[PDB]
Order: sequence, then structure tokens, then C-alpha cells
Amino acid sequence: SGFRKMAFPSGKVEGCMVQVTCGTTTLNGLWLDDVVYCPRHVICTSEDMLNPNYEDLLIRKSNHNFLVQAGNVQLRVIGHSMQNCVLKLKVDTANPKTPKYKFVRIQPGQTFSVLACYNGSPSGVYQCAMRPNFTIKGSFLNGSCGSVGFNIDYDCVSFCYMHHMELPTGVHAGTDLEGNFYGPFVDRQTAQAAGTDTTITVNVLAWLYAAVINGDRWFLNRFTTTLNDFNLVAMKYNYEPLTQDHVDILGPLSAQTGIAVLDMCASLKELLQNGMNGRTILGSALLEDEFTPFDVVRQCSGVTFQ
Amino acid sequence: SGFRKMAFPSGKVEGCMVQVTCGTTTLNGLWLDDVVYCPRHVICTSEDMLNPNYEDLLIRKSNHNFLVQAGNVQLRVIGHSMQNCVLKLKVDTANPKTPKYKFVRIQPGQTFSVLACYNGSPSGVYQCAMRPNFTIKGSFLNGSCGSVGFNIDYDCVSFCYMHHMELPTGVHAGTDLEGNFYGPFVDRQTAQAAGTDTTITVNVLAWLYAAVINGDRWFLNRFTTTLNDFNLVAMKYNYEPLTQDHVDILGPLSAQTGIAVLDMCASLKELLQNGMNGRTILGSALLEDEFTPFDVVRQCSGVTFQ
Repeated sequence: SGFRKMAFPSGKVEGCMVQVTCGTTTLNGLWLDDVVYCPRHVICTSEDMLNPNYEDLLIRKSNHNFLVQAGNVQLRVIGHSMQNCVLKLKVDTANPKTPKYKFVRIQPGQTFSVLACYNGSPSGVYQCAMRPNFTIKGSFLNGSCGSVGFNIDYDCVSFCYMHHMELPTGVHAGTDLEGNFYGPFVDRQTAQAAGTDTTITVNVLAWLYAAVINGDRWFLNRFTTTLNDFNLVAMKYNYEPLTQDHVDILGPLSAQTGIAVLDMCASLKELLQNGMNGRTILGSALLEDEFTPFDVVRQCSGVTFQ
Repeated sequence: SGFRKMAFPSGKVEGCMVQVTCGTTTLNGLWLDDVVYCPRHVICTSEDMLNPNYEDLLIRKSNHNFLVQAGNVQLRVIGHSMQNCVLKLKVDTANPKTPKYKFVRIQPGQTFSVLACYNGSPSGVYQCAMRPNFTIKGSFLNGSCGSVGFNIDYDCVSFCYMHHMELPTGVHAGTDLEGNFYGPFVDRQTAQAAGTDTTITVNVLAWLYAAVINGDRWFLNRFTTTLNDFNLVAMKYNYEPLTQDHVDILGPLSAQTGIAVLDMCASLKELLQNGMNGRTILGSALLEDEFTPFDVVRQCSGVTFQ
């Protein structure tokens, strides 16, 4: 029993992290086979970031200006290519610790583990969600660019995120592994606005089910509601609307606990309009939205991986 | 910027987890060199746990009744010994992935990472603290016994905890790697009482400093206080008393932020006696006590490990 914000075991990712330097700048890279993936602004100085012309900047660099380091062994850059906002540094030796991997672009509301790195060396791992406004509220210091987010499907590692920038508002933006930014952000040091951030309603409902599984039952109310009335309340509190796809996803949770998805919504509606009044759920005074329905099933059933 | 409950990278521990079976029972073991460490109640059935005589139980077993599995490769038990509540299963081949490691017994209030495992296979990693009453509020399902807690001092892994039991109150108890239980618990299925659980005051103060470092400043009050007056307030809210050793530990945080340790206590005292009134600190509506002063320095300075 019990519930925790669990991250994926990081060992398969640790062996893939390398240190990349172009000039003075040092950030992290992902060493898969004979290619190193890293943010393209490694070729920039602090001056270039205010208005970079990446095409012109990269042309002044050559394969010899890139120093990719893995521990105390140095890799030789045999070729470089720019794919969107990511740089593909081809080297001569394939990574012996290359795992079965996949590149995926996740949707807002999905969760993943971030392996925070500095100078190519792991420092810690934590679980987070992609906000509906395509940002992440992580912990990134200077030099942590190039740290990757990932999920683990048993034996296959699914890389979904590479960190690029901290916005002036202190939130973090990045790309998929093809270099396409999540959200309307560009890799340039200018004021960039993220959208209004909403609460991931389907995630909150799955967390309420986890509370029921682990003994927290006081919020189970005496009312019910419909999928049109609840969304009316949800919109007022900046909650994202619930669809029938979300109801279908919560099905196994409803079957395991005996509480209908619509019934749990009425419980949440009362929580929204009347607060929690000094009481906690699973040790929290706030409604939690960084657990997906799949995360709850994984932790409550104890699925393992390679 | 930003703050997260970060766990240590788990790769060095993943290569040490094996599956141990004696009869029907299956739990996890720690494969270091040519010894496998696992809870001694692996030799028990569900019936034996109500009143086990471990000496008599182990005598009926022999080296051939232990099946230690690592992935799809099986280890041969060449010898067994019982040290307190842990079983030392000596095998024939040393673990090639054995890291530089240490056995440590931590104190209450210290933090560590748990690698939750089932059937010898990793499932997830999370950070937690040893409560003052020597329990941990983790996430352990059936078969997760033998999962280990650890810290990483750059290149050396410090194993400090092995999970043994879930108390009837849903909290979790375990031992050090020499098999000595944390707290007054025995490995037997009987009603066992943990002490009153208090809040780790020095941890809360370090977290307040982290809030100041990351921009949360509203709680900085206009009063001050002394180390005898604050403990008077702390005792009323089940907060553990602050000593001069705790003040010395918070020194670098005070120097980095310019706020005296005694001044921050007066801020906390007001938070205790008057609440937080619908406001949050670092995204939390509750006062957090599972960050040590060392954790805050590590995350705010970005220290890395082997």
C-alpha cells in the first residue's frame, strides 16, 4: 500500500549521456548508436542567443570544433547535421550501451521521467507531466540543457523530451528528439509567452481512484452528475474538459473500485466548489494532476521492466 | 531554477537486484560480490509469519532449497548464514556489476532513494525520509520485500535500508544491511506500534531556504526569536526541537541567502501558529520535511556523481 510520485529506473539512460562542447559552451548530449543528439544552441555564445541565425552560425563550425566527452573517453565527431532545433553529431564508434529505444512525441497531460544531468553526468531523476500549455515545471540549472525525458515500456526506452530553455517566468521548454519544440517556443533569448495553464482533469480523477484504493474515502459524496454539467463547473476553475475518451480510459479503475466514472466526477465537483477544508488526500492538501490513469494502474499493480 | 523531490540515479543499484525463492515465497535480494542479501522471512510461509522461530526454520533448509535468479541466469547457493534479520546467501560467481559500495545506518530525518522491485526486477525509484519514529511512508506491494534504499556519494553507493514489512497501519518498516531493524519492530505478523511521528524541523527550515532561493519570499516575516522560544512553539505542533548542531548545518544556506537561521525560525513560528491561509510555498500547501539541508545544497548547486 501507499502512493508515491515514482520515476522510472534510469540505468538504461545513464549510459547514453555524454558531454558536448563547442567553444566555451558545455551541455549534455544523448549518445545512441553512432549519433549524438544535443540542442543546436550549443554553437551559440551568450551574445548569439539574443538573435541567433543558426544556419549562418553552424556554417562557421566544422566537425573539428565539437568535443563530445563520455566520462574520460573522447568521441570523434565525423559528421554534423541540423534537424530543426536539434544537432546530430555523427561519431565513429557506436555506443555499446545503446538500449532498445524509440522516439515519441507525447501529448499534453502525459507523464515522463527526467534525468537531470550536468557536464554529461547524471545528478537526479524525477517524474513530471507535460502541462496543457506545453511547458514543464522542472528543476534545471545552467548547463542542464540536453537532459532528456523518457518513458520505459518494459524493454524499450521511449525518449520524448530534450530540455532547451528556461523561460523568463522560470518554467522550462524543450523539444522532441526530432527537434520540434513542444508549444510555440523558439530557441532564442527573448520574452516568450506560454498559454494559460489548466489542470489535467483526467489525471486528477485517476488520483482520486488511487486514494480510494489506498483507503482515503471521505470525498466520496452523495450526489451524481453528467458529462455536460461537470465540464461546466470544470471550465470555471481552469480544468480541462472531460471527453468520452477520458471516461473510457478510466474504465478499469472504475471496475476495480466499484465507483462509476460519473459518480467520481460529482465528488470532484464538490471538491472544486467547496474546497478541501483543511483535510488531505494521499498526504496532499491540493488536487494532484501529474498521475495518468496508466501510472496509477502501474503502481497499484506493480508492473516491472527489463 | 525550480524545485523537485529528486531521487538518485538508480543504474548502479539496478544491476545488483536478484530474485530469491525458498519454497513458494519470492522476494528481492541484493547481489554484491559473491553474497546475496535478503530478508530472512523468505524461508517463511504465510502460516509461519504469525509466530516464526527462525533458528528452527532455517535449520530445516539447506543450500539447495534457495533459488536465486538474476534475469534469465541462475546463481548457485554455495552457503547461507543468518545475520540478525538478514540472510547471507553465498553464491559461486561474484557480481560483475558490483559497484563501489558501503553499508551505513542512517539517523532519523535523513533522506534516501528507494528502488522498488518485484520478482528481482526494478519498477520505479522515489525519494523519501526516515521518519523520527523509524518508519517510512513508501509504496510497497506484495513481493517488494528486499527492495533497498541507498544514497550515492559521487562514486560510492551507500546502502542504508532493506524493506521487510508493512505494518497493519499501512506504514513500512525495515532494517539496515546488517539486518538490525530501524525502530522497535520485529519481523513477525503481529500488531506493532510505531511511536508518535513528529515533523523534522531542520528539514522544513532548509526547504524554506530553497523557497527563498527560487523566489518565494512572502513568508519572510518582521519578527525574530530565540532557540528556546521557538522550541516551545515547536513542541506544541509535534515538531522536533532544534539544536545548535541543526543551526550549524544550516549555516551555508544562511550565508547564501542573507537570512539568519534564527530569523527564519520566526517566519516558521508564524506559519505554525497562523497557518498558510490558502497560499503555497514551492507549489505546496503543506510544510515539507523530506528535504535535508544537504539535499537543498545538492539540487541548488547541481552536484553530479559517477
